[PDB]
Amino acid sequence: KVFGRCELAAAMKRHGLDNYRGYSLGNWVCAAKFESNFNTQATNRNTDGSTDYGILQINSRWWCNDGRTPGSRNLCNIPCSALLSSDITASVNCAKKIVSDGNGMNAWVAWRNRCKGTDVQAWIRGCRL
Repeated sequence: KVFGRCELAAAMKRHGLDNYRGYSLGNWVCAAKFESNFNTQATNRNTDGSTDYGILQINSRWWCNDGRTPGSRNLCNIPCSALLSSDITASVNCAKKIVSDGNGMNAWVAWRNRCKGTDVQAWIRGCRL
């Protein structure tokens, strides 16, 4: 599924992301936009043997198990295929874990390079909450 901006904002809000660990909703929407272009099926296969999965491009070395990645930690305790669903629940739950495991949103390269320092509120502006 390819989400709309406001639709994804609403879904993320329903799942508790607004102000999760001090990160406003627009940060999360921005991260998804630049990680996956809102596409729940996005995959990026890396040359290091890992793969980035889903709307938030969560990597298979630390976070989910795909059975093919060296050094797998599976800290979200899920198969990576769960991150490719049309429902965002698994991706949100794992994203929460990523920040709970001592990272901030700097874990997402696209957030650090394309969202940090910007008017992230723009990503939710005009939307029904």
